[PDB]
Amino acid sequence: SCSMPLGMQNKAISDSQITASSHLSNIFATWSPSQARLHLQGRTNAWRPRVSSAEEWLQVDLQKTVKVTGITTQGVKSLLSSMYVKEFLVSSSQDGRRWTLFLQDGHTKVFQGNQDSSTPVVNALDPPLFTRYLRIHPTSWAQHIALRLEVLGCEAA
Repeated sequence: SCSMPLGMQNKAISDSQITASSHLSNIFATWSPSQARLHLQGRTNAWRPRVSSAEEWLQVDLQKTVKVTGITTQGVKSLLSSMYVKEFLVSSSQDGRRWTLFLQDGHTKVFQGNQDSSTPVVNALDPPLFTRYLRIHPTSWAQHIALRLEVLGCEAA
């Protein structure tokens, strides 16, 4: 049903394929883009931008055209409790330079994301994307932006 994980949880998507607008890093911690993997545990187990604004994004380069049918999101809990993205936008690209915002009924689609730190939330993409690159744009969050992600889809051919 073209809904299988594309490699965030299982590392078929390598660390170098995951980038972001910024990430939170200092002399203690590193919430790197490549930590944005569904169900990841261990230290600093999510992507966090350096500051939480509505201009941040997490990018995945799938390295080939894929039929992308869904996106799964999760937050994270740290010492300062629960952080999660409540709402987000999606954009996509074939070349990584020109980006197309995902729409519903001709208007920007706001996806409803998480309401806690650990439960995964699956969002279908209808119409599906035939694309190489994806960006997640947080627009509402609890405490701070933090994300663990899976991308769902299949090889079109």
